[PDB]
Amino acid sequence: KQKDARELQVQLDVRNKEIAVQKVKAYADLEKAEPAIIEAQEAVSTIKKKHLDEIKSLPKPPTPVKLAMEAVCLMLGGKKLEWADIRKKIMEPNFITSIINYDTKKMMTPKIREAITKGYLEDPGFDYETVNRASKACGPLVKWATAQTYYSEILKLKQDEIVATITALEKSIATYKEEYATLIRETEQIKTESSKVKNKVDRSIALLDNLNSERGRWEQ
Repeated sequence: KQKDARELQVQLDVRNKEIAVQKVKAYADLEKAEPAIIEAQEAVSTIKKKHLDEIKSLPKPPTPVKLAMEAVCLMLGGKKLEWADIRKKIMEPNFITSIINYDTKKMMTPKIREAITKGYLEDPGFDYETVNRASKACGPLVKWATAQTYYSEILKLKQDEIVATITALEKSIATYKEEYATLIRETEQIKTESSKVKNKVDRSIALLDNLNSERGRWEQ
């Protein structure tokens, strides 16, 4: 149960590593199907550097750009918002790619979700047409953001029994080797005395045998 059965955690584990590659995978396929995201993620790719560059150098961008840029880098885990800061992240050696690869499951429901929508999505100056005019770059982003936040909003009791079987058999075996001390220690005091009784038998053989000898002489 510890070498043949206990090994099941390697057989019943074929799920934690196999079926796991099915969890994230399954949501990935149906993620690139509901137009919404695709429709935008395709416009996020076709973005000239002529646009993303000028914005990077901009010192004080117009609100319609500030919001668009703040919302995107914010969803990437960047709780930051200060322009001076989010500016650098605009041309990081992974940012432009960190968009289309946005895991639609990292859309933190508590804040990230209810924030991007109540903090940008529904803003008088955060509309598709409005932003696009300020820059054809940060423009498609609101089309991607309104695709992520808007979309995502529409998406263990058997193995633990192995800890009850593996443990009951590991603990049980833990008392069987401790019981050996009950037989070896028991025999410990046995071998010491079983030996002494032998000392007498041997030593007595002399006194008794030697007497049959001496008695033979005295009698004669």
